[PDB]
Amino acid sequence: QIRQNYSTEVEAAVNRLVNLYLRASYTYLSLGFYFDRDDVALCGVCHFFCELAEEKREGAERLLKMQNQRGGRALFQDLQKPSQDEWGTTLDAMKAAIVLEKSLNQALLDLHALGSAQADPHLCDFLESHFLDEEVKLIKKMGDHLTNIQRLVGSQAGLGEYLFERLTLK
Amino acid sequence: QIRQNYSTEVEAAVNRLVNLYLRASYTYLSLGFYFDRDDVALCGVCHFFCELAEEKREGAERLLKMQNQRGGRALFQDLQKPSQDEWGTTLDAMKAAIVLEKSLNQALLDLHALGSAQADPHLCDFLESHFLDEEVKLIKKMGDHLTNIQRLVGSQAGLGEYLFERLTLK
Amino acid sequence: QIRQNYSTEVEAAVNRLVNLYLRASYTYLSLGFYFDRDDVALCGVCHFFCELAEEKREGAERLLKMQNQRGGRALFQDLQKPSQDEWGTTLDAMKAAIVLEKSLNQALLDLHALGSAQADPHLCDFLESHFLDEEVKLIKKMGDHLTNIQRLVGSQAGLGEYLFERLTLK
Amino acid sequence: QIRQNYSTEVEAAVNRLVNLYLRASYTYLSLGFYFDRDDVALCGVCHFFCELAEEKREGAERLLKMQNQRGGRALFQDLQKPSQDEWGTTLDAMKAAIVLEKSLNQALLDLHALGSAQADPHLCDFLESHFLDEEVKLIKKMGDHLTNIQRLVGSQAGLGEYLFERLTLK
Amino acid sequence: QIRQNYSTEVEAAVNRLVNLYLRASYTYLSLGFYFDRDDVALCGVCHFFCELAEEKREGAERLLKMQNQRGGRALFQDLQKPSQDEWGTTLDAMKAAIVLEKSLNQALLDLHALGSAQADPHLCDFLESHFLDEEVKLIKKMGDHLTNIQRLVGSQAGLGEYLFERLTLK
Ligand SMILES: [Au+]
Ligand SMILES: [Au+]
Ligand SMILES: [Au+]
Ligand SMILES: [Au+]
Ligand SMILES: [Au+]
Ligand SMILES: [Au+]
Ligand SMILES: [Au+]
Ligand SMILES: [Au+]
Ligand SMILES: [Au+]
Ligand SMILES: [Au+]
Ligand SMILES: [Au+]
Ligand SMILES: [Au+]
Ligand SMILES: [Au+]
Ligand SMILES: [Au+]
Ligand SMILES: [Au+]
Ligand SMILES: [Au+]
Ligand SMILES: [Au+]
Ligand SMILES: [Au+]
Ligand SMILES: [Au+]
Ligand SMILES: [Au+]
Ligand SMILES: [Au+]
Ligand SMILES: [Au+]
Ligand SMILES: [Au+]
Ligand SMILES: [Au+]
Ligand SMILES: [Au+]
Ligand SMILES: [Au+]
Ligand SMILES: [Au+]
Ligand SMILES: [Au+]
Ligand SMILES: [Au+]
Ligand SMILES: [Au+]
Ligand SMILES: [Au+]
Ligand SMILES: [Au+]
Ligand SMILES: [Au+]
Ligand SMILES: [Au+]
Ligand SMILES: [Au+]
Ligand SMILES: [Au+]
Ligand SMILES: [Au+]
Ligand SMILES: [Au+]
Ligand SMILES: [Au+]
Ligand SMILES: [Au+]
Repeated sequence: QIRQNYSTEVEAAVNRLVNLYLRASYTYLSLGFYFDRDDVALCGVCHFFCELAEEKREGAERLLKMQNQRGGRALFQDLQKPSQDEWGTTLDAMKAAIVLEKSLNQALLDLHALGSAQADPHLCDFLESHFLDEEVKLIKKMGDHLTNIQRLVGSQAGLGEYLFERLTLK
Repeated sequence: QIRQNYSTEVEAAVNRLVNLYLRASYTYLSLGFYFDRDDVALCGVCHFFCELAEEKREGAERLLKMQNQRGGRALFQDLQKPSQDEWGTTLDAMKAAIVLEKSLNQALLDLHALGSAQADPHLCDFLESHFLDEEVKLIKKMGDHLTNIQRLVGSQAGLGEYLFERLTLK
Repeated sequence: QIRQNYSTEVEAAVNRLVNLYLRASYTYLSLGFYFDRDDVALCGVCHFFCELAEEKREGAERLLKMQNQRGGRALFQDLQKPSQDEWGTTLDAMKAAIVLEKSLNQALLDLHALGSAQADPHLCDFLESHFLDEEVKLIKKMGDHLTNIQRLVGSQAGLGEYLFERLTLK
Repeated sequence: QIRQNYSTEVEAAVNRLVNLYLRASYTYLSLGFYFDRDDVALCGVCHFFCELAEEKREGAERLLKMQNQRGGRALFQDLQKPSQDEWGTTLDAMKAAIVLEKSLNQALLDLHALGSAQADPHLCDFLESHFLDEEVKLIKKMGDHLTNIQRLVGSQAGLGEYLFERLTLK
Repeated sequence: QIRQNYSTEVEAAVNRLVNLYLRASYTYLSLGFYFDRDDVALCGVCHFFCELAEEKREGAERLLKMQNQRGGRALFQDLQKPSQDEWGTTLDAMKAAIVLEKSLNQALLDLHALGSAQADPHLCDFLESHFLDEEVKLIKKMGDHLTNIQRLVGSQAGLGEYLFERLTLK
């Protein structure tokens, strides 16, 4: 047995977080393909969400690797379908993405609180190194996007949405 | 004689398809030069249609090479003049181009049905390799274009049409 | 509209196949992490299943890209959890993997039958190019594995299982 | 004086941990040379333990450097002789090594608890960066080894022990 | 003593100018970080003001080096906080920046008048070489910016402000 100072509570929460990251990966996959539709056709938005799907999957994989390193047991649940089938405008889509990220971020913070209450400094080290700072960085980028997109709507939302995709998401 | 398993029906239809591809090449030549007019002056649109003229010509040449490989006889008809002399807006032009492509694509599908009814798997192999997938890809690109162009019209179509040429057709 | 010669039946079946490939990806993710457990510890098996997870995901993505190219609409369902939580021996795991692959392969064949009944030669071209041959190749590799693993059990299954991982899965 | 926010309790515990790491280095030195005996002759095991002796020494040196950076005073005690003179089988030896590592790891965790009770975030930063994650990684590797070694014993332990040294420890 | 032909009046004025350049550096630091806010999010504006903060600091350092070369004594005062906490639009910000620069430029001219009234040609050489021409160049660039920004407001200031940041400040 390698397991040491690793509570069943953290073990479970790590499995839930894996599910959350995979689910987020799935939502980004759906977002990306929506923006590749011929009647939506915003290549740069598709690319942004494609790349985020990959980052969320990698996040899940790192959590799983850590679960195994600590002697926990990975348990997988169903991955729920994304919350929408069609995602509206780039604005709507980025708002949905920032909500998703804040929910992941909250999950990360809830796991840190569980970790320090269980006195598990390896878990706290792991989250800090690979998750907390990356999530903060991403949420700041999405907020920046949302601000630019919002500035671009009003009289001519079609024009704004094109320009954003062409000149920011490039 | 090399001819084997090659019906006179397919032979004829291959000649008609050559005519269609050459005609499409001609239409794209007209489209390209219209957008090079000093009073139209959309370089990127001209370039898009120039390149499509070349692809349609190459398509015809591949069909002809295949006609000869199978022991058929190439027969050439008049190439009808393009359906318009002036092509309106970039939007009008891309709509005309997508109609043209759907008609070529239908011709390709009608030739596949003729081919499997005649049990001619070499013909079916040929269309799949060089035509069906390329045409699908092209029609998806035109649909994407049309969606972006449409999004760019409304209050200021002049501005939209410039931006599309400068930032998508680059 | 780009949609041409693309039935709602094929559209639906393509969405189901995407689900199947993603589900298979998920199962391989579970398989890979099981073999990374400290009490299982077969690095080469983990690596084999990790790489298969990636190939199944790519398969799904190619199907989705094709759905969009044809003017269909991607619809995502829940991804069911893998069929086991623990996967037994390398033998048990490879048997489960070959069952999974035969089920994907059958789905591919059922989609080909639907495609020729609907006279959709672009779909048939797509499956042949990217799916049918790859799946056949993979199933042959798994059968080869299963044969070697089986040959290695009997008196000393522990020893056999180590050697296979070290000298075949390397 | 540079000393700031550095308790005498942490200072002492850091000195004890240095002793523990040096002692572990010494035990690995003994382990390595045992496996170099002509009547034991397992080169790859010797190499594994040689390299671990070096890592434990480096760990001690990093702790000492940190003791000085914080204005503590390094105090050295006797280094106790390793717990055995002969180490049995590769299995016995790896079990002893994992026990040693769990004891170091516990010492690291006890030092983290002392550090957060003393509100010494520099100490906590130091342990996380250079010790906690490395120790977790090492214990997972040893557990993996132990699992493979165990799988290889039974009918023919001699054969298993050779193969492990030749094909894993390479 | 190295001091030669260097009045106490110039010495004092050089110290005041150092203060002015540092203060300007500080204002540009504030400007840059305002435009990095998630609710402002104009990367190119931030970059423009960041680079100006650096140039003003370098200007101060060159003045200080010259103070020492002439045998004067550097005396530092408080650096007053920038004149605003929030800087409005890119237009407002560039207007504030041009006002700041005209005030620095006037200070440079007042120091030249003091220098020729004191018959201090080394001081006059120094200002000409490193300050007067650079400041003129910068003020011309800001005026050019202001003209482009102004041209871009009216019906759609959001759109104009985005485009300027994306296509001029790049
Ligand atoms: Au995408
Ligand atoms: Au994309
Ligand atoms: Au994608
Ligand atoms: Au924590
Ligand atoms: Au913690
Ligand atoms: Au974003
Ligand atoms: Au975004
Ligand atoms: Au971005
Ligand atoms: Au042209
Ligand atoms: Au052209
Ligand atoms: Au041309
Ligand atoms: Au056919
Ligand atoms: Au056929
Ligand atoms: Au097009
Ligand atoms: Au187009
Ligand atoms: Au294009
Ligand atoms: Au794996
Ligand atoms: Au692996
Ligand atoms: Au993996
Ligand atoms: Au088929
Ligand atoms: Au078919
Ligand atoms: Au296999
Ligand atoms: Au296998
Ligand atoms: Au293999
Ligand atoms: Au050794
Ligand atoms: Au050795
Ligand atoms: Au050694
Ligand atoms: Au700590
Ligand atoms: Au602490
Ligand atoms: Au080990
Ligand atoms: Au070992
Ligand atoms: Au090893
Ligand atoms: Au900045
Ligand atoms: Au910046
Ligand atoms: Au900055
Ligand atoms: Au002067
Ligand atoms: Au002068
Ligand atoms: Au400026
Ligand atoms: Au400016
Ligand atoms: Au500029």
